[PDB]
Amino acid sequence: MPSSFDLLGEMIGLLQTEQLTKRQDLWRALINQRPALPLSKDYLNLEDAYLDDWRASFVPVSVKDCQKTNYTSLFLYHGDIRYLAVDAIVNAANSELLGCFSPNHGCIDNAIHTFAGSRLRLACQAIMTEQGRKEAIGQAKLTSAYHLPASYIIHTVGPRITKGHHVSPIRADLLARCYRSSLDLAVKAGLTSLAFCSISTGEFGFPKKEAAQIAIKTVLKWQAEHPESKTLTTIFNTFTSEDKALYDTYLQKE
Ligand SMILES: Nc1ncnc2c1ncn2[C@@H]1O[C@H](COP(=O)(O)OP(=O)(O)OC[C@H]2O[C@H](O)[C@H](O)[C@@H]2O)[C@@H](O)[C@H]1O
Ligand SMILES: [Zn+2]
Repeated sequence: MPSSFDLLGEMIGLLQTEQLTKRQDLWRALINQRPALPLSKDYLNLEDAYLDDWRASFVPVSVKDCQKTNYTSLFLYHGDIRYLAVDAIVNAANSELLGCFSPNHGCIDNAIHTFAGSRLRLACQAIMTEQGRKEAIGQAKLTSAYHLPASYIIHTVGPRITKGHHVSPIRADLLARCYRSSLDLAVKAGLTSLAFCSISTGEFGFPKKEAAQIAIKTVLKWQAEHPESKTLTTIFNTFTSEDKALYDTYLQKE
């Protein structure tokens, strides 16, 4: 029943006593760094109220609002993945699948985990314990998207590129795997819209130009090979001005 500002304050108090000036940032740091242990019901209710208020504060971007391109059913969205109302968003995860523990990190995993909320980290832990092993590169796992406007998250782990190294055919195809696996899973889940982030191009150091070429080529080859899934709209979600320019050059050349 507290206000959103007051909710942040109470959540911060619970997390601080259990064991950067904007309150949202302090809260985020604390929840980010928290090992994936069970969570008080009291905390979860505050966080749920907070994320519901967050949701009430914007109108999600719809698939219709995205930019069309030269290629049928491939669309472009330049913005934060947290505001996109699609069937599934693809998270560029790590192999433990537990999200990002680095406070207020600028990666998509952190943004997705923080605003989906804490039930996502707990769900991922249960999934990964059940599995009994870390995730391999280029696979796909489906979870709910919790408080996000998307319905589902598809978690995939892309390849790292050692700094200075170029993209070999193998490493190219490891990135391609993420796209193929995510598309295959979306179809099997009966979804009709999927948003990809620029997997591997942040923390994992995959060069943006090659990554965009791979992403586009892989989705187009998949569409040609999988006629059954022409019902699927794919959105490429760019977040950096460099990615915006690359995707524009490859999908919207006149
Ligand atoms: N809110 C956002 N919406 C859309 N795209 C975003 C957003 N935030 C970042 N991006 C873009 O998302 C893209 C991917 O950058 P990264 O998220 O580093 O993913 P990786 O696969 O390279 O690294 C994964 C590791 O880093 C994490 O800590 C994980 O836990 C793993 O340990 C870039 O284009 C970003 O600009
Ligand atoms: Zn991170």
